[PDB]
Parts: sequence; C-alpha cells; structure tokens
Amino acid sequence: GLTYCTHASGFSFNPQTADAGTSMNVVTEQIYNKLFDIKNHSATLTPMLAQSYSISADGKEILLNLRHGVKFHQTPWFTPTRDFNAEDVVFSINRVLGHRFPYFDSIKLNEKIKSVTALSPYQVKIELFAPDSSILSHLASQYAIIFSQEYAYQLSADDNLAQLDTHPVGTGPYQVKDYVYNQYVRLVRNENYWKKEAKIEHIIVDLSTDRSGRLVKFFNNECQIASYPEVSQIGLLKNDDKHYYMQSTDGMNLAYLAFNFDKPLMRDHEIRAAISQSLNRARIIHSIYHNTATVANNIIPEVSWASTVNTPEFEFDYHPKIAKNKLADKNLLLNLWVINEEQVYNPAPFKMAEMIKWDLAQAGVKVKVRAVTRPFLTAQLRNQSENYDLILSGWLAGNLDPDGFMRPILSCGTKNELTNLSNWCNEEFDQFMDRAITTSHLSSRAKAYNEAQELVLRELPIIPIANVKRILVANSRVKGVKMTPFGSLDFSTLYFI
RNA sequence: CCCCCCCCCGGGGGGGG
RNA sequence: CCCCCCCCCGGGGGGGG
Ligand SMILES: [Ca+2]
Repeated sequence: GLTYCTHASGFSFNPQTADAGTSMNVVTEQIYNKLFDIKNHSATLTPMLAQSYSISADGKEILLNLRHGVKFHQTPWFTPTRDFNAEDVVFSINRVLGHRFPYFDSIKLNEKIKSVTALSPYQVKIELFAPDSSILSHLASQYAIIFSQEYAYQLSADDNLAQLDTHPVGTGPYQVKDYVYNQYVRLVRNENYWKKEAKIEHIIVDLSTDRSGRLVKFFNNECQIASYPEVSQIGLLKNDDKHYYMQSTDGMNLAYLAFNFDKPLMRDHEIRAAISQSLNRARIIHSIYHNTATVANNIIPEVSWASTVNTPEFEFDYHPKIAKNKLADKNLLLNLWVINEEQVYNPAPFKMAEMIKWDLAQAGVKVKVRAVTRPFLTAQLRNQSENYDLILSGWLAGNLDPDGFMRPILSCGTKNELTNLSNWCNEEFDQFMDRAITTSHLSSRAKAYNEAQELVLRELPIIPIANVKRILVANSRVKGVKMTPFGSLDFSTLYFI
C-alpha cells in the first residue's frame, strides 16, 4: 500500500462539472482514460482509448479508431457486460456538447464540434463547423474523460443518474474501492487493464489535512508521498537526504489579479496601468512563495510549445512613484475579493491581498479586502451579482495549448462566468485566438497566441503575478515518481524498492 | 476445432539514440 | 525515457476451411 497526501479543496470524481483551472485531478486521471494523452513539450498525441485517427483534407472531419478489448471496472455497484466502444465516446462527448460544464462551456466546445456519431462499434466520427487545430488537444485534457454508457443507461432507468459521479466506473489502471467525503479515497489496481498493470495494488489518497500538517504526516510515516508542502517548511528540507527527496515542475500554474470591466472606473486604462505599477511583485514573490515561484510577465509559460523566446519588458512593472502620481488624486476605493481556499498557485492568498492593499495605500488607493468562499463566489457569478473591483485568482492546467487556458480566462462569452472574472470582451483578442486555431503549424499558432498575449499585457484585463512550481516530497523507498508540466502524477508507475 | 492476415497489449532479445 | 527490428505469449477483428 501507498498513501498519498493532498488538499481536499475542490476534490471531485468528475472534472467536467468541477471548476476549471483549479486542480490536476490526481484521482480521476488514475480511474478514467481519455482518447489521447499529451505527455511532452512537443505536443505529441499518445494513443489511449483511440489507437489512431485521421483528419479529412478539408480538416472538418476527424475519425477516431478505438482500441479493441478495453474493459470498464467491475465494482460492487456495477458489472459491465460489454467492452468499451463508440457508444461510450458518443455518450461522453455528447453529454458535454449538451446533445453545466465549466471548462467545455468556457472553450465553447459546441461551437467547435457539430456532431459526434458512431460509424461502427470501433470508429467515431467528429465533424466540426470549421477546421480547428485545438480539438485533439482538448480531447487529451484532464476534462475529456470517457464514461460508461452502459452504466449511465442502467442508472437512468432507476432515476439515479447522480451516482455516475458518486460511484465511478472507468477504464483506468485503478478503480475506486471506497471513500469518505473530505477524508480519503481508497484505490485498488484494475486487474483487467489494457496496458501494463499498476505495480502497487492499494493506494489511499488522504485528503484530510492542510499544508502545515502534510509534512508532519509525511515524517511520521502516515504517507509516503506528500503534495504541495508549506513553503516555510521547504526551508526545513535538504536535497541530499537519504530518507526522502523532492521533485518540482514548472507548467501552467499562474496567480493573477483580474479587473472587473463591469465597474466603470476599472475601464480607465490609466487606472489599471497605475494599479499594476503600484504593485511590488518581486517583494510579493519573495515573501509568499520564497523560491518556489518567479514573477510572471507572461501568460503563456516557457514550457509551452506556444511560448515565444524573448520574454520582453513588461511596461507596467513596479514603479511606485508613477503609480502614486496617477492614482493619489482620484481618491479611489477598491473592493478586492479573495477566495478562502487552498490554491495550487497561491499558498497565502490573504497575506498576498494584504500586501496588495499596502502597495496601493502608498499610491493613495484605499482597498477593502473581502474573504469569500467558493460556493458564495460561484453563486454570485451564476447570478451575475458579483460587485468586486479586483479579484485575486489563478489558473492551473496540464494542457499547455493556449486555446485551453487563455480562451476560458479572457474570451467573449455568456457561459464563461466562472472562468472570465474580468468580464472582459475584446474582438481584437478573440480574432487572434480564432486565427490561432485555423492553422496546425505550431510556429504559426504561436505567433497568433503571442499577438493575443502582447495585447493582454497592453490592455491589462488581468495582472499576472506569479508562475508557481508544483512540488512534492517522496519517501526514498518509493520509485517511479515523475512530476511533469504535462499532467498529474501517474500512480501506475509507482513502486517500492 | 483449425489455418492464414491485420491490429493491440505484455515479456525477452538485438540495434540506434 | 524513447524509437526501430526480431521472437514468444495474450486478446480482438477480418478471410478461408
Ligand atoms: Ca459575469
């Protein structure tokens, strides 16, 4: 057995309905498979539930050839009577097309895909409205998990369709044995997996502790891997210890401040720029993240294939004297909302808020900080009653296609209320993004994404603060631990020496 | 039941990073 | 880590008894 300690914050057996950009979803990446995985900087598609695919010459039709012989989990709540096939893919993709899903609604997946049909039991046809170079990447994201149509059918007969997300059935290398809300998930190896079996038979995912206590549990041998350690407690760790080791990874893990474009005073570009210039972001990174983050003058991370070498100068970096000149006379009062949760991209949200409140005080701007819960925030956004000026947030992604993160955060939409906290709509921005998916040439796409990014850093609908590393500590008895920019920890490769 | 062919997985070996 | 080639095994599919 191995115990893996992580945060309970926004844990779910279903990321399609969870909040976008908050989690690598370590548990559901073990129990469900996708049609493809992307594992590398180059954006190679690894065949998973699809063995292969073709694209039509006009680029509007994709054929998925599904792997034969794949089994869904035999659990106490479900006995499958057929193998995975096209019906499962059609059910799964059709559900999110709507033929509330925050990620898919934020990318507007139903304005990309026209239909999804089974040509045969082992071949699916996707047709698009127009050529779209992003589609296969979205189907390789953590959100695009394939469910069991047979299970969903059985449950619909007796009304219990909610149980799809409470008692999971997947094709992945682990299955759910049992769990206790906010305490633990017990995983057991799938003995009928379609690829190399997981080496460790039993895995407990411990959710029951805050950052402080996770290293306590680790050194008291209550868990053998521990995610997202406290940052002051990394100072207590060494690299050359025989008994444990650390790993850390870059990726798409961004803390940022969004301006509410619904507030008339936030529309003034002079105000946003001066507010950006009031912030001592270097002080913030040093003081909150220590060494686990760098100041972010870019939306697109350097590990992304879309990243343009030459990180320029940010025109609105710390300059407290210019900020004070522009702001002091306006007698500004800003409401700053902070989400009261553990966040992969911000270890001390309130402490960061207070530092922002301080920096803006020096520029003569009064800030009232307001702690808020995810449920409260979610309700207000769904209800369009949100009345913040600033909100402190972030984005986490294992998918480094900018269509999968820049679009949810900043694109026009009516059904992107959970992800676009700026309430920002810019036609010029949206044209860059739409151009970026009309070609399959990486450099061509990158150019379009860099033009979009450059526009964002001029307009300042958000202020980027920090690119945050993901860290874990592992017990030296454990091998096969690979932390990567490109997804969650794969439990199936863990083993004991 | 058997025999071709295709495909996928796993394992072993050899060659090249 | 990976990628070819070979062998063995397992599974699926197609064709022929
Ligand atoms: Ca809104």
